[PDB]
Amino acid sequence: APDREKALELAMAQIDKNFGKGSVMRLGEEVRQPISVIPTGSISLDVALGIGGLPRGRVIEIYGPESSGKTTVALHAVANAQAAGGIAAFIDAEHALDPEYAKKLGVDTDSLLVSQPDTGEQALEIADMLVRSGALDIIVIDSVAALVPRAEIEGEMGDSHVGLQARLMSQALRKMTGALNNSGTTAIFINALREKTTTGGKALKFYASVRLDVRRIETLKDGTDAVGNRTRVKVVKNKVSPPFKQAEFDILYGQGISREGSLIDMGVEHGFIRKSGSWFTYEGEQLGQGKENARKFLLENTDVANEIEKKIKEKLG
Ligand SMILES: Nc1ncnc2c1ncn2[C@@H]1O[C@H](COP(=O)(O)OP(=O)(O)O)[C@@H](O)[C@H]1O
Repeated sequence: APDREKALELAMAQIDKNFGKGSVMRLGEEVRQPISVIPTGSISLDVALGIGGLPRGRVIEIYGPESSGKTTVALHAVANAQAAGGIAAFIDAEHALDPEYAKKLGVDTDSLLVSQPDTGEQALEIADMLVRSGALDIIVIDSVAALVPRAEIEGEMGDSHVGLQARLMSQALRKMTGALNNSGTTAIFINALREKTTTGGKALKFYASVRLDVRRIETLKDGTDAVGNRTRVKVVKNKVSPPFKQAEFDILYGQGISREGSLIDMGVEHGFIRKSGSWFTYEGEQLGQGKENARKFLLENTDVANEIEKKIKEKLG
């Protein structure tokens, strides 16, 4: 009586029932479940997530080298969430946030709750009190690395020179997740890479439903003079869709994730926009000869690149 595929399913089902939808899943599988998500502001990355954005009520971690593009995405999330009429809280602990830029990304700073904790404990706690209030859609934390314990913030000797930070970070998540689910608020934990872990990413890794690995990969020289930098995000972990997908998206200086950029990329691979010979075209239209000229084309003739986005939106989701 051995039938693998029938015996496998029964097992898989059990596996999912004992540990939750997504415990295990074939890699090239398509997903009925839409969740309800917060657009990552990166169409590519969105598809890359397989639900069109950051799932809600889950602990997300966006890690990666400095200036890779983590924040911007975390900020875009916020902005979107707020358009959907959601309230957002920024548990700042690095003091870098540029509200100005943030508004340019569409964030409504004036309605954005900001907190700058005195300690790691406080920082996580303050965020917990807010989470379980239920009034939030998304709550971003800046720099897991900065969630330094109190005994360390205050002057405490190199005795009980423990593995204390990550501890703090586990207990805090052990209880904040439960509420995030009940609350359905999405927690984006920005965790940045170092010197020479993060002493606190050890816990996260296991408590995060989604873990994006943000990376810098190119300087958009364009007309041989800097505009912005191209980014690549790997979805190393996804418990709401098949993991390991990949997306690339532009981020010009001063500007956030380039919509037209996205369009001209996703367009090409998905072939609605056919072009090569170092030139670009759509439905026979002369877009221009460099990704930039094109980006600009779309940026200007708003009408086009709208039917494209459309055309692309259809074929995917
Ligand atoms: N305050 C700013 N002013 C101008 N450009 C910015 C600013 N912050 C971010 N950017 C742009 O957004 C990109 C990503 O920034 P950011 O997300 O802060 O890097 P990180 O990965 O350390 O969080 C930067 O490379 C730059 O192109």
